[PDB]
Amino acid sequence: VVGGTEAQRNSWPSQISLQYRSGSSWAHTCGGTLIRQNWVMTAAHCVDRELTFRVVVGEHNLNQNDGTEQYVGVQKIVVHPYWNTDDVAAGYDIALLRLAQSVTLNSYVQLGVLPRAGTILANNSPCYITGWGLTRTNGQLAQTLQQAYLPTVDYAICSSSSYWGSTVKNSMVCAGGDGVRSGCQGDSGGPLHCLVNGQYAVHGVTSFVSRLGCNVTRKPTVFTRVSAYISWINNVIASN
Ligand SMILES: *[C@@H](O)C(CC)(CC)C(=O)Nc1ccc(C)nc1
Ligand code: NA
Repeated sequence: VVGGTEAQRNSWPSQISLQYRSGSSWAHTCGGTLIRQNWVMTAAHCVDRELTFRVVVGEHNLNQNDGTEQYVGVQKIVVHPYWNTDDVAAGYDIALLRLAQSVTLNSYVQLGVLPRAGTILANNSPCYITGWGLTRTNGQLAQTLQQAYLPTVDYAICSSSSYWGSTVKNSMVCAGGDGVRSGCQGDSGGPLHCLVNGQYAVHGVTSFVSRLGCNVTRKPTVFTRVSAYISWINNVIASN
């Protein structure tokens, strides 16, 4: 997250760290959202590679075990069947991970609230991106979970020629684009939390930013629109 601040510890308790094994160590690669005790929602492109993955719930500081963390393997990866890694702009950047064990819910580990099917937010709606991603374009991962305010940019504006043009589809949510605050490498797959009737719900899965950089004016961070995939999500959980 570029232009963010350290989140209050465990204040986004559905945020997970998706990690892969490298030799004998683990490395953070993407975010995700805990949506059942044994299911995580993330981006398809995060699980493109044939790596050994684990999920960390209750995480805050990636470089120390503070006592709130639970570490669990990934048993099954269900990528959206229309996902095409050659064409992130075509969409379907979403995947569900079935965990090897059900995590224990507590103050630090909670299920994320998803929006009702088809829900669309008004332009400039209040949302926050969270993650351990780079804190500047070509910088380094955050040690501690970051948050930044990223208000939505509605589809008509986001897909206009002065923003993303036809690169963005109505199955995506745009947010930010002020040139200051954004998602960045390592935030992919994580949540966009948007405030609706007093409650935060995960309306986005972080998918892409500009090739020019993370925080680029009128190139808002682009998310998979979770509310476009509610049926798909429930179908996967019911049949896996
Ligand atoms: C996620 O960390 C992000 C960093 C540039 C977007 C914020 C990313 O990796 N997006 C991405 C990578 C690869 C493909 C095929 N699509 C999207
Ligand atoms: Na930790």
